Amino acid sequence: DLADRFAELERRYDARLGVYVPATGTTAAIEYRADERFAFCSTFKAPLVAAVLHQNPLTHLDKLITYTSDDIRSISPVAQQHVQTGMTIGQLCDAAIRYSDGTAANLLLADLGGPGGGTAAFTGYLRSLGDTVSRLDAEAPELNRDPPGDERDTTTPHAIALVLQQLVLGNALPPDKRALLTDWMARNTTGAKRIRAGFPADWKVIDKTGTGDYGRANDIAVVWSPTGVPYVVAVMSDRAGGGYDAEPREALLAEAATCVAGVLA
Ligand SMILES: *C(=O)[C@@H](NC(=O)Cc1cccs1)[C@@H]1NC(C(=O)O)=C(COC(C)=O)CS1
Repeated sequence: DLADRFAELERRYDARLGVYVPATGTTAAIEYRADERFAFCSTFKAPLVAAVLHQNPLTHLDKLITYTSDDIRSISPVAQQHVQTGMTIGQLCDAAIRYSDGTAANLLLADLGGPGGGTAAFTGYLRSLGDTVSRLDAEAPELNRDPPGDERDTTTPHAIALVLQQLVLGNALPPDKRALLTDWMARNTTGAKRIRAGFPADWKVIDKTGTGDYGRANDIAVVWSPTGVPYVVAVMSDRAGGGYDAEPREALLAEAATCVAGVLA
């Protein structure tokens, strides 16, 4: 029984686990704690890039953005290396998705603009996709740090799955922008030990991870069966019982995804 298996994983990892897979053709929705709030962590970067793409002509990707020492405030694998030269919006989108680059995400929030350094416009973009649940209140690093239970900077597995479904599978974006987002997620470098680890090699996986304090580890993905049937998979987790410095545990997400893949095969 799937709920029993997820509960077992919670005990194993001293964790809270949330899972959502939207209903399809012939599969019922898979849901476990799916309407409970979990921190976005870096998973917000996927709809953030969608927001920036949606808001601008495609060639806005070629605009150079400059930034300085005091902008580097978080893990930023790419932005730290290009600080002397600047990065185009396209490079920033690439880095935010594929390297979960915090500086890139903050610069993209600022590009979107408006109150809260772009966080209000980001939330407004989610509202436009019918998500009345999620909220972004802070940028990097702060957004990963809210105490367990705090609603700031949270989504739910259910809400983020429906958002990702519209972005990648639905018509939230025009085909050209949809393809840019899909390809960046397809080329993600940070997700090998999460949802990807739970699906057989002949299934395509594209994803965006998130990791935070209190043992937070998330992954949102679109997967395609060997025959081209797509599913959206959102797995979120925290280990609040270990306090702020609790280790995130990717293996929890890999096991949860393995359980999901078993049902979807
Ligand atoms: C987004 O989740 C962001 N997280 C943080 O900046 C907070 C943390 C820093 C170290 C551990 S949590 C970036 N994204 C990811 C990710 O998986 O998407 C990170 C993953 O790190 C580990 C550990 O697996 C950290 S940086």
